[PDB]
Amino acid sequence: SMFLPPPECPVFEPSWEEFADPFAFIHKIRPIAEQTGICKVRPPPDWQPPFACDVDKLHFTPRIQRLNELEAQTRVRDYTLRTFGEMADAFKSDYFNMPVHMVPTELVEKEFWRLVSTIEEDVTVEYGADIASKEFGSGFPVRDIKLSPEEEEYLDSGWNLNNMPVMEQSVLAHITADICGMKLPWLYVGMCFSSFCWHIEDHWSYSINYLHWGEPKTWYGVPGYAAEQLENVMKKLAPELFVSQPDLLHQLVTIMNPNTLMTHEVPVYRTNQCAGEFVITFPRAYHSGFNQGFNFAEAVNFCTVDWLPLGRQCVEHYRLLHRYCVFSHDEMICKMASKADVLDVVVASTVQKDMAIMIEDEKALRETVRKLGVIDSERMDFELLPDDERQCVKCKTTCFMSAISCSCKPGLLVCLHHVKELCSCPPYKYKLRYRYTLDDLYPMMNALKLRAES
Ligand SMILES: O=C(O)CCC(=O)C(=O)O
Ligand SMILES: [Cl-]
Ligand SMILES: [Mn+2]
Ligand SMILES: [Mn+2]
Ligand SMILES: [Zn+2]
Ligand SMILES: [Zn+2]
Repeated sequence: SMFLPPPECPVFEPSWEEFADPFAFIHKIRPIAEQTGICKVRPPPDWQPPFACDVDKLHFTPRIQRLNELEAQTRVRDYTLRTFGEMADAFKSDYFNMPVHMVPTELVEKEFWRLVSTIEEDVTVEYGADIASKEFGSGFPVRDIKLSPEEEEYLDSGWNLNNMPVMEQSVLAHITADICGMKLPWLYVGMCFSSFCWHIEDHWSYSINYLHWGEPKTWYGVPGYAAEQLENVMKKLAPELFVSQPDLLHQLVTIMNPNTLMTHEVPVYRTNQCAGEFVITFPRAYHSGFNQGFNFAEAVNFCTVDWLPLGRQCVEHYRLLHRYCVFSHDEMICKMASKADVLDVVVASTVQKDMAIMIEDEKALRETVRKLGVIDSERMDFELLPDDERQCVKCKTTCFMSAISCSCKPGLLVCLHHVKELCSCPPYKYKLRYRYTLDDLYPMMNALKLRAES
């Protein structure tokens, strides 16, 4: 009783051949891994990217964490890496009255779930989480500073997490819009019991996480197909987390015992990620976890061709929930269309198919608003507007293909789903603002078809 650990997620040990191309590998394991939501990847024994940094010159300000199950937390003192490490080690050491490596991982796990469910315990810990900036950079080698041959071997690795976003098979690469929180790696400096709440990635993207060094990171993961089951379980136990939020910076998340999910028949898997190992999370796979002790991880989001239809589904889901978008998915698609001649041919083929759905949906939406009595129209370069100047008044979606405006409310827009929500003026006063005519769009899709050689 007390805590029954979830079954282990899949662990892959790819050969050097398999390991050579990360996207090929990820596509290969997908049938297995997408059934468990997370998986662990052990690189070949000699793939050993060198880590080097000065523990005295790296500063950061950590977040304070209270450890209470089902208590709301928002998704997003000064330490050096050395002084944080000293604090971390002493904390774990004093907690168990043992040397830190003698503490069994199964005991830290059992104790984590005891302490978050116990009202009387008020343990607080600290956790570093921040973007790769000049003040705090990637743990992988980056070009600049004269680099050693060893570092140069790893500069262009696909598994070097600085590269993987721009690998011409990450559709996020071609996005020119500002999506910094989603394109640059994040760094995580952990201590014993520091934790990450249950969540899925923005736009239901993949994530991939590398533990550079230190004590393990414990994970729990749920497959994408069970995302709404989990949400329903959580909505019942903690409805406060499901209230509408004023922006992206107000997402509410929480710690929740995997055994609670398992009791409600939600499939849950676990793993201990050790130093030198990767964890990969799949689209819409809920995950949470905690650190076993002082450690240092680096993670980044990415999007494959397999993801494109899910990305479209996600934005639709965001619309129904009135949730803010990080970028416009249609804008991403058209940007790639506009670059069809330089796209990978399998990418071009997959983009072409998403675009065909986009165009057919847009056609139907425009016919519907025309029948509502919107007649006047004018082309508009949506991509030049800051995001906050092109969100639907009603559902907060980032507009790109089209929107409705009225001179009555200067600057406001609704998407074509919410024509009735703009104002009280009759529709003949409205304008359809559109990025492309349907006649502009079909040749763009054609360029993709030619590139894909279809
Ligand atoms: O390691 C953490 O604290 C966050 C991990 C995570 O959510 C990811 O890498 O997708
Ligand atoms: Cl507690
Ligand atoms: Mn994550
Ligand atoms: Mn509605
Ligand atoms: Zn809308
Ligand atoms: Zn009006």
